[PDB]
Amino acid sequence: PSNNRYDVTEWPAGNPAKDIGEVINSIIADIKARQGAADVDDGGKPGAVIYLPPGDYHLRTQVLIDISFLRIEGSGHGFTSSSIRFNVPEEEWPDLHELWPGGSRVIVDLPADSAAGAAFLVAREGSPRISSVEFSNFCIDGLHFTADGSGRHPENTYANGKTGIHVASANDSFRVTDMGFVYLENALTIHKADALSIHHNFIAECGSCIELRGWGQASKITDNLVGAGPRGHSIYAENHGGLLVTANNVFPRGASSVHFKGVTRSSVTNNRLHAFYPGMVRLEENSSENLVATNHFLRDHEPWTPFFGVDNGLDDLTGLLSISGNNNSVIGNHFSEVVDANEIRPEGATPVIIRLTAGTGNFVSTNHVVAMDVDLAVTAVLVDPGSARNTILDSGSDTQVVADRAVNAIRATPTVG
Amino acid sequence: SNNRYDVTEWPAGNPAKDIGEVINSIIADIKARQGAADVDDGGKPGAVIYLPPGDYHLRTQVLIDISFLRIEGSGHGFTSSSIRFNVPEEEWPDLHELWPGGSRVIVDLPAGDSAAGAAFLVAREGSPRISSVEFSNFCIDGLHFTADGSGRHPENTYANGKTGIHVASANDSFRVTDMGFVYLENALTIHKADALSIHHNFIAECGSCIELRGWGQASKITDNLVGAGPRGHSIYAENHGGLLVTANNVFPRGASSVHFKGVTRSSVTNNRLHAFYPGMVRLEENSSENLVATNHFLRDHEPWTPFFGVDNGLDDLTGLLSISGNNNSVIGNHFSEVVDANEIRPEGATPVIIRLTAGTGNFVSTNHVVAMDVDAAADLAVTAVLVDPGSARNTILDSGSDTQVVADRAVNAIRATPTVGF
Amino acid sequence: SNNRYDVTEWPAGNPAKDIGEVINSIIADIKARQGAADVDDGGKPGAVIYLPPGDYHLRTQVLIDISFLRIEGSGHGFTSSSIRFNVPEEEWPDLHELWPGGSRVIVDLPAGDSAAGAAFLVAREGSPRISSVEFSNFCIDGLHFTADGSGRHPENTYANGKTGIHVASANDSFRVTDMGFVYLENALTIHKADALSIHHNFIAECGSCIELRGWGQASKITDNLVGAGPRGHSIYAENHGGLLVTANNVFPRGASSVHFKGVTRSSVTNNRLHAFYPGMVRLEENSSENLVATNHFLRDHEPWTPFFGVDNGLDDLTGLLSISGNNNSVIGNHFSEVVDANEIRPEGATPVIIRLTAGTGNFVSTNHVVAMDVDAASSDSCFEAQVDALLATEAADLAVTAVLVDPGSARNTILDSGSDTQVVADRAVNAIRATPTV
Ligand SMILES: OC[C@H]1O[C@@](CO)(OC[C@@]2(O[C@H]3O[C@H](CO)[C@@H](O)[C@H](O)[C@H]3O)O[C@H](CO)[C@@H](O)[C@@H]2O)[C@@H](O)[C@@H]1O
Ligand SMILES: OC[C@H]1O[C@@](CO)(OC[C@@]2(O[C@H]3O[C@H](CO)[C@@H](O)[C@H](O)[C@H]3O)O[C@H](CO)[C@@H](O)[C@@H]2O)[C@@H](O)[C@@H]1O
Repeated sequence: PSNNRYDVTEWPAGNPAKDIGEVINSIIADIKARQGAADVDDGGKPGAVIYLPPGDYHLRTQVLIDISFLRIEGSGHGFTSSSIRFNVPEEEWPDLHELWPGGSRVIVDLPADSAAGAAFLVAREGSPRISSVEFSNFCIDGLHFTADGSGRHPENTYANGKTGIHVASANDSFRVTDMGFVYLENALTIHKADALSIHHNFIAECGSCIELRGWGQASKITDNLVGAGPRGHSIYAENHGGLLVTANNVFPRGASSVHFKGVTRSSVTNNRLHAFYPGMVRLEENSSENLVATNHFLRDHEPWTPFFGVDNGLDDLTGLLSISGNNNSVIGNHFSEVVDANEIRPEGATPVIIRLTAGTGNFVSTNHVVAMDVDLAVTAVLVDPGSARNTILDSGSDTQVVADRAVNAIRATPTVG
Repeated sequence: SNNRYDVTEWPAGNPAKDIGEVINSIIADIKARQGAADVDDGGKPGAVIYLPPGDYHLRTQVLIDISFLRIEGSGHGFTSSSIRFNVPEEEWPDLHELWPGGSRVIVDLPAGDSAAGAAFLVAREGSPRISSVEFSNFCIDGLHFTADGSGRHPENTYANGKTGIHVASANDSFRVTDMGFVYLENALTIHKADALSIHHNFIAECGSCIELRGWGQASKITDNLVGAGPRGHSIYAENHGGLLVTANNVFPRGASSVHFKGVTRSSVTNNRLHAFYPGMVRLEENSSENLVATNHFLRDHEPWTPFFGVDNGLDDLTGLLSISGNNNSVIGNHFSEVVDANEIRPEGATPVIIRLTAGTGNFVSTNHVVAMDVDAAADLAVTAVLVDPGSARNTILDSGSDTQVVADRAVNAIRATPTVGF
Repeated sequence: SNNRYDVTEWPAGNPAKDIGEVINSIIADIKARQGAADVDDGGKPGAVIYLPPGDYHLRTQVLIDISFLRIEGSGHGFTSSSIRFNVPEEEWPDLHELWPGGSRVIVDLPAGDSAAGAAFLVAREGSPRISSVEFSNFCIDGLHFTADGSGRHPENTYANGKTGIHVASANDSFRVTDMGFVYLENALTIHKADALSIHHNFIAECGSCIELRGWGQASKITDNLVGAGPRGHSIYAENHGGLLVTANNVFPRGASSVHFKGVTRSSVTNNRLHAFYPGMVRLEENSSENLVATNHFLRDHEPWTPFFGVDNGLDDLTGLLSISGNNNSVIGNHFSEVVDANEIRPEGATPVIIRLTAGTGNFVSTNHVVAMDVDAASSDSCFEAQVDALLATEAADLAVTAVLVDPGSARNTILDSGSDTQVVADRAVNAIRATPTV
């Protein structure tokens, strides 16, 4: 209509229960037909808002977003643990108060070019960059995980070829806020982001949660609750500059909590990070001039039977924080390492907390390491020979810092005696 | 029908007189329509209930026992009823307004059995955990405080037996966002919470503001404006693991700013904390392996006459930060201690900033203490860190001079902040 | 009636042509209906005014003088008008779009006091303080910048005398959330603010972005994306106590990222700050007992041709962080100083990172300074130039002064924030520990 406000349950001839994808695409075509002129009375393409009331909507056609200033909004993030439910014996399901996620719920009924499996694809090349698209307070549900030859129960594989939101083109000032994502192989994949905000979402039981790909700048990932799968990323970024990752509560069971490849001049600060495996925070492939500060790291063991034996393939020598790059700053972090001598790998090894594998000029200061066998000896800081000219202060006793003293500046944490 | 309701458009009841009845009636309708749990891969998606801006009396407790219910308004609606109730009554007619507003739920319940005085009770037993209930951008107002047997003027007691939102049952993925709470004995009490987010609320002039009880995991309390009363909690958690408390601006006048009982592996980081009393951040009953980092602490004196002599009963030896527990990390905090030296209790005591009362392996590093003597500004001698004999094997670095760090050097690792000069 | 209004469903006027008249008409309706302050424990609950997505010209200033008014939209609607106005004009017809969108308020007011040029003016005297006004998820667009005799092209001056939101009176519990501001000389100016939250906004290509004026207490500026102009402020506060500034991503090209005058007992913590000039964080005029912690600072050279020679007037001896006041705490920050040695001013100077110009008892600990001699050249293409320079870590070392303590400042403590040669300070009167070196 003329005021650019649409409701998927009030779309003529549309059935969002059967195919909300088709309904939303039809609405987008309606907006474009009405907003053809870019420069009439200092305006002309203001965009629109599409509302999803709470409900169960099947999406059978991918939505293509190629207009700036489109807002898609609902009235509920709608999360429930499909992982827990699919591991309750089927005979006990009738007594459960509910089974499925809810809220403003988009069920992704697409086949498994991973962009083709995305419920929402945002794509538009040329100039200017597509700008200020907003996704807010709805639920995207991939419904089931499926057999992938890995031997585990189908619903525990984290594999289905489905993506919640995939942004393929260079973008500016995008927002993803208050969402729920559940049971998607990839929740949110955003290429070439500038000044993006991913804020206050619930992104859990997805193979990978947040991936920022290609390159980007001046973006932020804040105040999210995030839990991924053992082959996937919780928070991943590549070739980003000026990224701020803060105030997230990241829980298991991603391969990692935060994974950077070629990320520079960024900050991973004040997050609560919980993993069941090593390699929680990975700065790789010349990830340089980053601040990693005041994070709470907990690494312990998977308590839940269905995922006992499942891990990310990495041993305890990896480090909880691993750095390959120059001139980083690792300051004021807390590391709690809770492992059984029996489950340490390789057998007889001493776990590593912070590992510098390559690069120069890294400043590691004022980090507290707490290790328990449920104390347990750990290496607080391991500087490999291929990393040098680092500065390591008050981040472990002399024994806990493994490093060439001739080419690294080391001040051991004073000991009790 | 499309699961969206407006409390002013529901044909049963009157939200001005009893919005409780209206919302309960709406919830009954949702349940009547959403009876089947597995139809076409769904069946119980929940609903949204909208409160337009307005004054709504609640006389019946709302019982929320369904997942995916959102209750939303269009205004947090805060104004200081504390200030207004202390303005002389003859001046009230000249004030532009008296009461809070926005999408306002007036809690007209009798006092509690704490949960019986709750405007919103979230309770459901069995399985699975009730999940993804959302409260957004409305106002809950307990209207008046009343006599508590002692003592001061009724409107300054912080007592009425009323709760804004009480969550009794184990819950997952709940959200409380953009709310206003005012004049409630308890604003928000959530038991047995997993992956909860309490985000960007205004929770003030309530006896206690945020209480996380029983136990919980992986939750967060972020970006809130919080002010409590002198016998209550600003932020309280018990038996939580993996709690993140960050970016809050906590102002007076709670008994404390953050109080943990048996909280482990959690983070109280990057908050601004202002109190009028000692005992601002309390880690108690084996609160262990927590990070307390880069907070700004200010302790000064109550300036406002109606509360001038009212306090939390704790003396200046208590500490602004008190820790009873193991293996915590206290890093990069600023402490401003602003007191009248003549009013320090006990008489002749040197005030304490960080106190370790019990536990081992606490790491305290790179904290700045600034202390001043001001009448209710000269530099004031303080004990930056006090380690009691019952706490040992701690590491204290660059958090005070040798005189400022009171601790047994034989069983703790102490590095005094370097002195000026050569 | 139910206190909910939609600007496109109002009987009088035309929000396309003058939304200000429409909104003022709505406010008069609210007041007419809400005249009594104490009827059944209520009576003035306020209202909500909704702006669907659309282009709305504002020709009459909106005056908000009631508590509990919410003005909300359905899109922050930002696009870079700066990029567009530096694309050759003959190419504009071929661009997918030109203007900002979302729920868009176009400020068509003449230049102001500056309050007269505000699209929204919040003002009320008497008691109590106006309270709990909310602005949410709409766009305020000042359309054009104009010539001001500064040499620059008119659209690059950052001058138009327009303000998005101006709050003139003492206020309590205000919120500004999810907004988009673009092409305004001043985005958001709030006087005398108590318990204010400015949260999750996009405030960019404005001369100044956030200014907290007069005085204030217990406020917070959190989770914003902010970019100002070379004569203006990104985040500014004066005579505030207990301000929390955190989780902001501040990018160029403000004169500064954070500027305090007489601000005390406040926290500037966990922000990402990127500037093209010195003087990124300024604590001035007895700014005391503040925590400046775990921020990521980047200072480098403007790479975009339209602004390549434009700057904030300050030289490299200024400092990235400058402090005039007592008893502050500077802990755990990262500083990247990424400049061309030939472009340092004055010629042959050693750049200063942290400068203590006056005051006593400042505690500076555990700060990492990384300094590189790089030549970022420039390019006509904005986002290309911007991303390439952020990712370019290929360089030789650059000598810097990590901490400079002027003679006017003393009794400070400087720990692990630089080697001895990097800390220029009187050792007799300050406590200095050099970062260990090899
Ligand atoms: O490990 C987190 C990972 O597992 C999922 C289910 O696949 O959540 C499980 C869950 O329970 C674990 O945590 C609680 C600790 O409170 C413990 O009692 C239980 O034994 C664990 O399995 O994890 C969260 C808390 O992190 C709980 O709410 C949930 O029941 C999945 O959602 C998540 O990605
Ligand atoms: O002290 C906080 C506590 O008191 C209440 C009223 O019960 O608010 C009072 C208030 O005023 C104090 O701070 C102002 C501004 O610095 C000062 O001028 C006044 O003398 C003080 O009493 O506190 C907030 C700021 O913390 C002000 O907005 C407010 O007027 C209550 O709301 C709060 O929980």
